[PDB]
Formats: sequence, C-alpha cells, structure tokens
Amino acid sequence: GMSHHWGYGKHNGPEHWHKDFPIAKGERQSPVDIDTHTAKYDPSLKPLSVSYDQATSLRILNNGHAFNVEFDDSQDKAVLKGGPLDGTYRLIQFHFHWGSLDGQGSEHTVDKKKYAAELHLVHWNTKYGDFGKAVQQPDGLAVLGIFLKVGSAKPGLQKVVDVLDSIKTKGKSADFTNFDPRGLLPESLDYWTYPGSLTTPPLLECVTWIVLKEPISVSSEQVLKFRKLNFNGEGEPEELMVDNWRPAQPLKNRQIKASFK
Ligand SMILES: Cc1cc(=O)oc2cc(CS(N)(=O)=O)ccc12
Ligand SMILES: [Zn+2]
Repeated sequence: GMSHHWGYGKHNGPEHWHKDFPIAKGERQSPVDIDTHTAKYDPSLKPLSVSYDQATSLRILNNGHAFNVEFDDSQDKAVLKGGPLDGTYRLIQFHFHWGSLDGQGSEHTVDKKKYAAELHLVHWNTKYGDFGKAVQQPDGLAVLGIFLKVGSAKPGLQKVVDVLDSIKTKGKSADFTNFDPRGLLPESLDYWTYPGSLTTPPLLECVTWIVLKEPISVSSEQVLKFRKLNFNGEGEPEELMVDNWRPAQPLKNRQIKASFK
C-alpha cells in the first residue's frame, strides 16, 4: 500500500476508487441501503454471540483515513460467533466513519436515513489462520456495524475521545490498553445481515456484514472531537478528518436478512 493515493477528497474519493481497485464495481460491495420493508425476518438465524470480556486493546492509530483501536488477536480472546456465522471470528480492531455534520457520516443507511457516524468492529475467521489469508476468502471477515446518533453522551466512548488529541495526524499512534469494547454496544443485538465487502480499498468481497438495528447515542462534544482529527500528517496543511464514509452501493443480487420480526 506504499503507493496507494485514495482518500475521501474531491479528487481521490469513492467515485475514483474503481480506477486502482476495479472490484469497486463488483457484485457484493458495501455499504448498502437497508430497506427495512424488504429485509426479511429469517427464523433460522442463530442468536448473535459477542464475547468481549477478555478483549485486550493495545494501541490506537490515526492511519490517515480514520483511527483504529487495535486488539491483541494472537489468541482467541474477544470473539464474535453465532448469528449468521459459522465458526469463530476474532476481533482485530474497531474504527469509525463520521461526517462533517450530524446529518451524514454513516456508511450503511436505513430507508435512506444517514446516521451521524458508524462504528465497525472487524473480526477475522480463525479457520484461515491470519487476517491476510482471511481477506482472500468470501467468508473471511465479519464486521459488526453500529450506528451512532447525536444526543446523550456514551460513557464508554470517552476514553477514546480523550486520547484523540495525541494522534491528531496521520501516522501517529498511542498506547491504548485496557479499553473495554463492551462499552460501545447498544442494549439490543437485533441485526440485519448480508454478504458484502470492505468499504475502503482494497474493497475485498470477504465480509459478512452484521449491522445492529439499535444505534448508540454519543454527545455533540464527543463527535466534535472526532472532527478535529486530521487526514494530513504532522507539519502539513490541515485537512480535517471528516466525511470519511463511502456512500451506499448497488445491492444487486443480494438479500438482506433480519434477525427480528
Ligand atoms: C485490517 C484491514 C485490512 C484491509 O485490507 O482493509 C481493511 C479495511 C478496513 C475498513 S472497513 N470499513 O472495510 O472495515 C478495516 C481494516 C482493514
Ligand atoms: Zn469501516
């Protein structure tokens, strides 16, 4: 990726990605709009199992696109299973996509509604040994998506908000141990699920998407901090890190299933 130049600006944004990553116009791209009236309840979907009690966060990184909270996935600690998944998926990192204003920022939409932001907890299928091998498989990753709306503060998110000052620019990282991701979950685990892809290049079609129906609420102050981050590196002209979301892509030959009636 040392020669990647994609981003979210007018000249290298989502509409340009297909040039270096043809799969951008593929058959199972993400995100997508979730038409609530067309999604069908699937009584055969197992309950979702989110086991994060043993999760071990290690570091937070500004990668020039978003910020990644990374976990130690060298062992089966934090795992996602059940739901539409077969097997065990290990949590490797989480990040967000957000907007310049509260009216936009999420990648998936619900009946065309855009949320202020969207949290993605990324997990890889342990049957493939490592993340690199997993992304080359149609069932290699499981990403849990959670919508954020602006209202009351999310206590569990403040530790993340407070460390952002230390990783303002691209390439900066900071120790970030003992962060509990259970603090970012809504009360209900009802979800929609469909086969899709990574939403940033390489846009690989290796993801089983699980998007929770219940959004979490974060405060204006919390999201304002996200918007103070920079896409640029230290010493460069400031480009605020905002609107780092890819818009909804064609659903094509796919069905979105609901875990609830
Ligand atoms: C670890 C990793 C490798 C890769 O090639 O692409 C990624 C894309 C995302 C963004 S998202 N929105 O698709 O989760 C997150 C993590 C990765
Ligand atoms: Zn993402």
